[PDB]
Amino acid sequence: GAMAPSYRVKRMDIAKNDEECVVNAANPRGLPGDGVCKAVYKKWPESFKNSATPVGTAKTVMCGTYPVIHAVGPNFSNYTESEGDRELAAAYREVAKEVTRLGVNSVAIPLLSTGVYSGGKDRLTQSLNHLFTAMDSTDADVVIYCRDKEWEKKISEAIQMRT
Ligand SMILES: [Cl-]
Ligand SMILES: [Cl-]
Ligand SMILES: [Cl-]
Repeated sequence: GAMAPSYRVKRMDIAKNDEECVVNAANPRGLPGDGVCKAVYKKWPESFKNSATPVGTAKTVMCGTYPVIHAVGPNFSNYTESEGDRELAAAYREVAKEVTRLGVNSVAIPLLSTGVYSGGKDRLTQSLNHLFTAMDSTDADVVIYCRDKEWEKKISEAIQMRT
């Protein structure tokens, strides 16, 4: 475990993280994809061997000894708000199980279903609150990665509000 488990947020490419493992915002088919998924494919392509997994699940594949946790959030273009909310919560619950099983002291994590799976909505708060619900009982240092300057400020505010 981390000596004083924390949350932090950085605005940068998750492929350059300083943590002991990474969460990919994966598609269910293990394809290179776009956005976070394509950056993860360029950095850790070996981790996409048999990485296909259903919506609401996470599947870990090692790139050398570095764990890539492929977490499949729902595409809100296809899911109802209700069913999508359930699957997005479930994906983060499976990430917490994997992070615990791996015994890492730190994890780099993107906000699932906030990009091309958002069905054109702002889901910062929805996705971040499901991240917290899952990860609060873990003792890993969690570092959240984002690319937008206003999202960095809002994520940082939400972290500091609880402290
Ligand atoms: Cl960067
Ligand atoms: Cl997405
Ligand atoms: Cl972002």
